[PDB]
Amino acid sequence: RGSHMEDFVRQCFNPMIVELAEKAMKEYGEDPKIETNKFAAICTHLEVCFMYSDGGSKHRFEIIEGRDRIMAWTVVNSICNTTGVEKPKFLPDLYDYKENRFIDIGVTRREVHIYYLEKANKIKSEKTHIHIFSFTGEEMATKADYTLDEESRARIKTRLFTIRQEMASRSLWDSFRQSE
Ligand SMILES: [Mn+2]
Ligand SMILES: [Mn+2]
Repeated sequence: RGSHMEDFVRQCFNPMIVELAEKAMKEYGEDPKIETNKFAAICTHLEVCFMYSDGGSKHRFEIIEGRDRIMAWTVVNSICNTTGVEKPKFLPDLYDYKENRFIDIGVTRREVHIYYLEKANKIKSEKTHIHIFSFTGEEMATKADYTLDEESRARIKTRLFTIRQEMASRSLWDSFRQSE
C-alpha cells in the first residue's frame, strides 16, 4: 500500500537522508512504507542533526547520528577513552569538541519542555547535553547553553516550519502531529 506521506518524504528530503533513514528503520526492524510518520520524523531528525553539525567550525563536531549502531558506539568509545568524558547510557547525536560534551538533539511536535523533561529522565546521564527544537520555532537547551550562534539555530527553525507547511498543505500534518 502506497501512502502520500512516503511519497512526500521522498520528494522533500535529499536522497542521502532518505537512504540513511531507511537503513536506520530496518536496522531496528521497521517499515518506511507502513510506519510513514516515523519515516518522516527520522528524516527530519537526521536533517536537523546535519544542519546542526554544519553550524560550528570545521572540526567542531563529531557526528554520531546516521551511522551503524556498531560504529557509532565505536566512535563514542574513542571519544570517551581519549577525553575521559563519561560514556552515555544511550547513543548521542554529536560530540562537541569545543565544549567537550555529547549532544542529543530532539525534534518534537509537543511543547519543548514536555519533550525535554522526558528526554532528561530517560537518559538520566548527567553529562550529555540536550537540545530540543519544535516545529513552531521554539528551542530549549541544557543550562540555557544553546551551543551554536543564533543564525545557525534560526536556519534550523525555518526549515522545520517549512516542513510543517508542506505537510499541512498536503493534509498530512494533522496525522503527523497526532502520531508522536
Ligand atoms: Mn540519535
Ligand atoms: Mn536525537
